[PDB]
Amino acid sequence: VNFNLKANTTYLRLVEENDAEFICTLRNNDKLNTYISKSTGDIKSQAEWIRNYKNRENNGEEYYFIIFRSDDQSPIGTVRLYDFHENPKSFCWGSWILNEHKTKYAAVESALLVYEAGFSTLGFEQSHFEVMKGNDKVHSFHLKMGAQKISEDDENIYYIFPKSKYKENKIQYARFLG
Repeated sequence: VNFNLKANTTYLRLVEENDAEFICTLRNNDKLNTYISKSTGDIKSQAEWIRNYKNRENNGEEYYFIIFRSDDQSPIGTVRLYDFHENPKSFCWGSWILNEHKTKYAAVESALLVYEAGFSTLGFEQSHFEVMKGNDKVHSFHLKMGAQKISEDDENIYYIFPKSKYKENKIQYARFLG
């Protein structure tokens, strides 16, 4: 599978092993608040995770992307499609992080590109994903996009995002798709 994911001001490309340091820094910096704790890994462990992930990519079971600014090609984040199922053909997405260098609309654009990769490039029929309870900036973003809250448990809210809303959003968000 080759992807050609480009939106108005951002684009994606599959993660490579040499992205380990950018990712490790991105994931460290994202956690970086008053409550920072034990470093959850390092550049080599990230590289190791990526090389293992490549087995999954080559089997068609997972796709992990770097998000870039189109204007100067700098890396600004990550996003991942994983946990694929059948009946229905569904994918999850997550590992979604954007740094301080992001474009203004990098969040909406990268989400729209996720859906393009999922529904168009890979032929899925729905998207399943979870969001931590209390993280309300993220919940309303998804709702505003058309994701349906489907269930919840203690820690998360579970959403589904149907093909039908992907097709609608291609029209409604055409300016963001460039």
